[PDB]
Amino acid sequence: MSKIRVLSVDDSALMRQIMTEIINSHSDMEMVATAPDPLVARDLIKKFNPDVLTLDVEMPRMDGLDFLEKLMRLRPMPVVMVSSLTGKGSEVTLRALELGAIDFVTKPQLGIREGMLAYSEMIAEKVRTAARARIAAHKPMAAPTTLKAGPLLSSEKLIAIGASTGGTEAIRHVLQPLPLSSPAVIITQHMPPGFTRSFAERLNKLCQISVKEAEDGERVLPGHAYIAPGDKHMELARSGANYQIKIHDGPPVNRHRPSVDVLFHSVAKHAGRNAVGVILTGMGNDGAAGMLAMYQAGAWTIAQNEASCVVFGMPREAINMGGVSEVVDLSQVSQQMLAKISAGQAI
Repeated sequence: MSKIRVLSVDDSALMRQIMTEIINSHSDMEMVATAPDPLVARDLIKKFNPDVLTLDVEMPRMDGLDFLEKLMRLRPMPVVMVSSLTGKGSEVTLRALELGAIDFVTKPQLGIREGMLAYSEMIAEKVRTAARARIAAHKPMAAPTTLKAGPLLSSEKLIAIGASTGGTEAIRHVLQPLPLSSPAVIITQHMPPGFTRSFAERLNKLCQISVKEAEDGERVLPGHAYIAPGDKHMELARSGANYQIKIHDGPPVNRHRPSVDVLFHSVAKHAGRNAVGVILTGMGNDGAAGMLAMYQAGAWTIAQNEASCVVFGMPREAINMGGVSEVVDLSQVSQQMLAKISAGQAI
């Protein structure tokens, strides 16, 4: 029944109990133990061989970054982060992700300013995703230099991208190598609000291209990557004869807001044959239908291969719909999307 064994690490007693209560309230999981710090966690992980580790990083002394840093280095396993939306919460939470956490759950200090059940189902599904996750896709890997040269394409050229679980790391590998002369890239990463901005700001540092959180009405131009905001949907629009970002609060699609379908459908519509689409690591089918539509309007579509994905769900679905032109290794995606958008069409 409750085959998933979890070890949570929280300095707070009440927090350590809340986590066990909610974990044990589901039939497919159980709390094997809890640890107050990265030292005791090391000990009880060795003893209980748990499947999933939940890491609350907001603890003073030696925090979860240097243990998590060594946990994944010397014999890794599935780790699900716990956050405090707030400012450092993100930076640290993205650090952990860039370090190896599979995913994260949010709870502003307490299950405060938010509701317990929704929180328990969030915890529940994240632990499932982490329990089946392809931990080997997170093997340390130099992102490519790969593509790094070239001149400006027609402004009709665009690259649209969707991702979820593990996307934060995947996205970096697709964007980092791009040159400042690259076509616009519009991206929907299933992420909570606020986190999306911090994410955008971390990429912006690591990349040559500019990376920012998309905003309603703004122009879509080369040398830029546009990250959709959490709890809002993002799509491509057109004013006159130029693209522009469009942000809206429509209902979640595929029970997601921002949704990759919502975005891909608008691209099929306004960019058509002048786009390239890439579906990356994630769970569920968000992006599959919207991607077929891109393929139908004329776009060359790319899906991340299974051995590259922490979660093959999303790419898989897109592929099984016949909406994909080719499956690429994550380490070739940047060079392939850039080479696809750069051949013809302006003419």
